[PDB]
Amino acid sequence: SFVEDYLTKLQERPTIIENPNILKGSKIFNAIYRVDDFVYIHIQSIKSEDGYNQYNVIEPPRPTHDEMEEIEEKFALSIGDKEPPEDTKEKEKLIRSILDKILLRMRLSVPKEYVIYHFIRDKLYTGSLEPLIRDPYIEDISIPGLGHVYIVHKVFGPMRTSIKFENYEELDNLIVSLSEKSYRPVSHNRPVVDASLPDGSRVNFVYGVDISRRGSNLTVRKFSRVPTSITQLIMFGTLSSMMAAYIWTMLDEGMNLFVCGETASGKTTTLNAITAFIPPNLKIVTIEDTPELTVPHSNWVAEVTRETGGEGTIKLFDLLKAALRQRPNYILVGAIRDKEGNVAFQAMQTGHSVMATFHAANITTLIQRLTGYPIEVPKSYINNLNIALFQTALYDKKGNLIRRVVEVDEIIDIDPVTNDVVYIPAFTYDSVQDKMLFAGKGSSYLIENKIAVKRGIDRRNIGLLYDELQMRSRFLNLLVEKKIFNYYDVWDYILRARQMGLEEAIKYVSNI
Amino acid sequence: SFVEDYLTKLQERPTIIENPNILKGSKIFNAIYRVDDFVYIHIQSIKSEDGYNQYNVIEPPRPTHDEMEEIEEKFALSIGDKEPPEDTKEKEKLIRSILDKILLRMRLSVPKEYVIYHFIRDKLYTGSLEPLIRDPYIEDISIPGLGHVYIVHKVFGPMRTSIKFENYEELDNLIVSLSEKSYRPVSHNRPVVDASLPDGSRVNFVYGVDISRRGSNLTVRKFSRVPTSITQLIMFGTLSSMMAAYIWTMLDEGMNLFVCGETASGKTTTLNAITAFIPPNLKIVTIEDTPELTVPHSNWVAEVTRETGGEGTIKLFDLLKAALRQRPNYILVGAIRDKEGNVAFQAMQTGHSVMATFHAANITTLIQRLTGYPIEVPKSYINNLNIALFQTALYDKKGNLIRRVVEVDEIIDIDPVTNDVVYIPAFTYDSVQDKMLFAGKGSSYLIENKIAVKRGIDRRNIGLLYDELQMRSRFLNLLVEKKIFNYYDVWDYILRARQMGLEEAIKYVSNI
Amino acid sequence: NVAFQAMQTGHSVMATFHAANITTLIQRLTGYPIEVPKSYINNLNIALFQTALYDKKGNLIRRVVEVDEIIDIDPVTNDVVYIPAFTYDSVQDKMLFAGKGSSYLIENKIAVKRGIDRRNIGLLYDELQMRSRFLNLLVEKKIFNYYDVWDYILRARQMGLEEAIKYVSN
Ligand SMILES: Nc1ncnc2c1ncn2[C@@H]1O[C@H](COP(=O)(O)OP(=O)(O)O)[C@@H](O)[C@H]1O
Ligand SMILES: Nc1ncnc2c1ncn2[C@@H]1O[C@H](COP(=O)(O)OP(=O)(O)O)[C@@H](O)[C@H]1O
Ligand SMILES: [Mg+2]
Ligand SMILES: [Mg+2]
Repeated sequence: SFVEDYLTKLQERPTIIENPNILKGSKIFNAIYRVDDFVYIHIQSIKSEDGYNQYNVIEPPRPTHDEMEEIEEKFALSIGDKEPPEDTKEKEKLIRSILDKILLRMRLSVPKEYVIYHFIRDKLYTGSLEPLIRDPYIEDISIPGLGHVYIVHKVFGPMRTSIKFENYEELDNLIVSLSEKSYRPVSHNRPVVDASLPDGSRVNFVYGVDISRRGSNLTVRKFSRVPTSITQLIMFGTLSSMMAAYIWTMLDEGMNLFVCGETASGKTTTLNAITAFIPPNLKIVTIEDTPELTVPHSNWVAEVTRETGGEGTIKLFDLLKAALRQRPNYILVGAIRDKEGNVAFQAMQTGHSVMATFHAANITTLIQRLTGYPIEVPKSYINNLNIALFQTALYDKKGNLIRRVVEVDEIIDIDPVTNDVVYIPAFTYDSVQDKMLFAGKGSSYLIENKIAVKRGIDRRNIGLLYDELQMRSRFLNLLVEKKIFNYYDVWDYILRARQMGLEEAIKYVSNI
Repeated sequence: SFVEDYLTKLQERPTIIENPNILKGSKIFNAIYRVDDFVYIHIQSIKSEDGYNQYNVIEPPRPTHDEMEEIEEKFALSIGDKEPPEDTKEKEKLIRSILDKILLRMRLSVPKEYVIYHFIRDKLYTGSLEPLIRDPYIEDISIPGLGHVYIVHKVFGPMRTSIKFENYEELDNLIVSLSEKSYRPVSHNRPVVDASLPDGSRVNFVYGVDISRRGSNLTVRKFSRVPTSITQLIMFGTLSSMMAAYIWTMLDEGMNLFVCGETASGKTTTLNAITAFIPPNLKIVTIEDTPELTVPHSNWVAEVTRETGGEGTIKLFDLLKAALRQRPNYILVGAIRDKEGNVAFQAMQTGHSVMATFHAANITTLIQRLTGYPIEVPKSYINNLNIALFQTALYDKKGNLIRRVVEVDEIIDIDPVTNDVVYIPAFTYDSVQDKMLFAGKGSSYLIENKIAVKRGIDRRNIGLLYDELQMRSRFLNLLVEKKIFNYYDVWDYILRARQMGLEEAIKYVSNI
Repeated sequence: NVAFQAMQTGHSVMATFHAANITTLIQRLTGYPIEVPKSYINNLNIALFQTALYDKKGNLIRRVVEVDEIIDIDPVTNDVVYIPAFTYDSVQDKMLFAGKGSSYLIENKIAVKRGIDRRNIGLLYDELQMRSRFLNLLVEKKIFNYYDVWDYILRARQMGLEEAIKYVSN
């Protein structure tokens, strides 16, 4: 068969899996896995001098150019007047039929099925890129110009694929047909185009050698349908169970919270994980430039921006303004860096809860950038933001990149005398022991001065809040210990905890 | 009956109740309350796993799809060239008649009265959302995308209803159809629309999967056709009786006044309330992007902008220019933001009084924005605007949201040494004691340089003006004490005060 | 302005800019039409300055005259704080590592990422010295072609510095 045909020509035969997660940290490998019928992936860890491992795409052989052009011809002549009907799925299963009854009397080189696959892949889908689209372990796809297609793999990082573009014309035809298929055709007049693929991936096209001098280029950004969960983050060591419990307590009470950090620090991942702590019967509105977030709540409005060059442009600013008319309980802003930040604080000021990510290493930098142009949050408004957490990518002792929350700050106010932010570090990070340090039971301005007054608690009864905090930490630990990691499983158990109560939920989980 | 039918399919029967107010606090129940003769609501005390109570709409059964198609097509074939009348009642009268003719000769799968309910519901009203609109216990309605319609119920809080939208295009059609019925169609170019349903409920639309990625979404917020009155605003603490008396005095004398603040600070609400102070026999032209102002005056031109995506588009600017030829006494502009601001001041310079809402937190910012791009009011004309009030949202000590007019400024001049506004703060606010402060006696330039001169009172009998002011404050305080809060009742009492004098008015209303 | 937007969204950036020194650079970055607000200026970490100078025979040479690390904003003056990591001694025609042992980017960015205490910073300066040693060896062996040099840098990435140094030394 086509796989074994490939698989026999290899000097050293690759093993079998179907999930390269096992290889995490394995710097040596030679494996092959399924994607679809007609698509297998052979990953081999060569000692490539420029540090790319190999990602080999295994597809059915192609009929000769002559066969195709003959099949194209005979096909084009059919359904002439006839219009290609709307629906994608039952009107794909039509092009099939027509293929059969023009192939059934043809002497073909390769087996028909394999002819079918290539005809369909190129006509109805993303052609040679389709295996990469179909592969759930790929996050970025780049065709920078002439040469190989490059990807970023979640396990392996950047890899070089076996797919190769040798001429400008192939490249052009790819960018043109895909952009047309995405209903946003490129032209020489407007050669730069952003669009969505049917699977929801985002694609950027740049068309014409006069603009992309190594040949027309594209970039596909794919998004995970299943976000990393809060128990995974705890297991990774990125947050402690107590820290996550603290966040849970705060989101349960509608606190406003920014997840901050600099390049690739994991802000969006942490944001998506802690979203599971927002009470499940509430309305969440997400507003993003890029559709990265997946919210488990049923009452979830998900909005994205649109840039048209002028008329019809919809910005984050516009969507946050509209969110004030949408009765949200939480507004989640993908990332703040412009005037939408001002509207976000006005949303906080008028009874709406907000979370967002922001690119900044520490609270001083965060406040300076929020109060500066272009965001222009007034100092008198900064107090609306209750929690700023900062995380960063660091190396561990083995040289591996890890992500860590390095500080969690409770914002109290800006000092009128000094114009400096008054805040309390709720958590800090000890890099030596690799542990999150909790400031403790007498430490939280938010618990004592905000929540206590909210939940109608007297000072004598303040320990009951710290007690529930402790119980939440216990529950999260038990989830981790029982290996409850999948985002939706974790959501289910959070919901269970809310339904039966923490004390009883802990007993239930203890006995799995 | 359609209801009794429904009950028989149930595992166990719910108790019939007059209204859900009795179920309040409780959580072990099972009830059916009546909305219309066609709408009964079944409420289930057993939560879903995500903590939503279930709100089940009991409607009469629908005709088959082919029956409905047959009816629509026949309805369309009758009358199909003629345009329907604008009057909603006459419209419905016509539709029922025509419908009665078509159905008379038909053999229906369900009773006639049921076909009629559903036809009228979908054609004239809000379709499957109509039961929610008609239930007075519904506060908010959300369709966040594909899935159920979610609501906020006055008794039960968030609930999941039995209404579902499972098809992108059907959801698009709903948003398009409802926006068209709201007199403000969405388009792909302008996919975000704020408007009001025919019943007066505010609605926000977001159109197209390219912007709302889980499907077109909407939010309905119910609330009185009766606008909040000035006596209610005093009782809320948003402004004092003296502040209202001041504004009343100023509008009596044709002063120009902007209501300023951030979004959702309550500016439109305050403008609508103080409009009741404009003398009753005057011409009012309102100019808005969507109607919010409910003017009680008889001589009221209500104009609204229009976006067509091409020819026929009419903006605030165009309407404001036309107002110069319409002999209004007051022009009320819903909000001023762009070059229409310049025309508003042209209106002032040609003898028309103007009020508007504007986005600015203080007088300094207001003047910077008026004089800068794109408004560009020349500096020497800025003092045509007499009064700016600034309103903001805040939290009190308990954490409750409140809205307060925090400053009232009289605009005197722009200082040529150099370009700073000369103004007088006639009122300010003490945020600690939550109190409004008057400047006050012999502080107002407008009282003692415009009104006194017109009157024409000497600088030593100026007490007469401040006595009329203290007088108006007492009358307003009296209305609050006697709980005269309804907008139109307050209007009547104001007109009554005009038509027998303050002294006689205070003394009257003291009795009740 | 968009280059700074790119830094603020987690993309690294390099660029050339026509300016003689950090003061001029910052005036131009913060002024019209670039208009980067001061609070974002320190997204740019390093500014290097290079000039055409005359040699003693009156021919043109190019020299890096300063390398500046951009730190943050001074709370008293509202000015951009920077420290020179390198300066140029025109009389000896030598680059001075003025930031040696006191570089902000080395201690507060690099060292922190590596979890290296303020008291073990010497390890980073050791690694730097080995990098320099390697670059000298390439020069000594007349490895000048851009692609040959690129190959050796990659060889150093692979294999590691110490034995790349051994291989080059031969
Ligand atoms: N806690 C973590 N542990 C390990 N990897 C992570 C963690 N958080 C994020 N990542 C990975 O790091 C990269 C950047 O994550 P992202 O959430 O997009 O960061 P940012 O939002 O700060 O740009 C992604 O590849 C993501 O899968
Ligand atoms: N003084 C007030 N007190 C309490 N609620 C108010 C007040 N003014 C307005 N609101 C409510 O606040 C919300 C925003 O009001 P609106 O007048 O539309 O503000 P803006 O015009 O500034 O956007 C509305 O739901 C309205 O009912
Ligand atoms: Mg308004
Ligand atoms: Mg990011």
